[PDB]
Amino acid sequence: ASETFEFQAEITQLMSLIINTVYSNKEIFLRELISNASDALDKIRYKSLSDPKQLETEPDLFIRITPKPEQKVLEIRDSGIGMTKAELINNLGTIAKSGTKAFMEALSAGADVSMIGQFGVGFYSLFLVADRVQVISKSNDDEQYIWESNAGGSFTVTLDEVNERIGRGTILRLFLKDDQLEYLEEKRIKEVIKRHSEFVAYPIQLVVTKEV
Ligand SMILES: NCCCOc1ccc(-c2cn[nH]c2-c2cc(Cl)c(O)cc2O)cc1
Repeated sequence: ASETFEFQAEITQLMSLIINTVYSNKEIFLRELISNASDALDKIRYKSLSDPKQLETEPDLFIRITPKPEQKVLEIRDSGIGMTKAELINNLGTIAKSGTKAFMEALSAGADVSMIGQFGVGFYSLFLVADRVQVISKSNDDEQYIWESNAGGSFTVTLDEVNERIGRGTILRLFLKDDQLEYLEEKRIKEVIKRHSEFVAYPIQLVVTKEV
């Protein structure tokens, strides 16, 4: 069962700009996604204090990055609180309206794209290196769902029936642009991670497949 929704105008406009903008330091995208993953983890951690049973679906709290060269895909996973179907719809397709509108105005005034995080809409920076994204999420309060968008003004939400079932959390599956495959490389990914992840209180796992 697939369902389609339209983004709030302001969000679509920001996405159009980001996916086409010529930025020379696109690696900032990872910083934003790592920060969001950390926030999701803090949320499940906090809630587990009085309700530890919430952790049983996925006992370990972590962030995991897995590049998939064969598919020109980069996955950023966290075992955070996750998002129900309603949360995916609202969080990624509506609530960012004000932040995106303000950031667009900031950019028009000369702001740098690296300021996106200051406006609470860092998520959309992924379109600097990807032309399509699948958000696979599993909240303890709902079934596993897939949110997907290619920056076409609309997005779809589908009951996950093809991906691996995760205990709890969210996976950002980025379909990298042909000229942004450097982020599939271990060395490159490692340097980008260490450059801004000093604050992360959770372990950041890197899964790489190398031939011996
Ligand atoms: N104004 C700042 C916006 C960031 O705030 C958050 C931070 C985390 C979440 C949240 C809850 N469950 N999953 C997420 C979540 C959201 C995004 Cl976009 C992400 O890349 C990873 C996540 O784990 C939701 C909102």
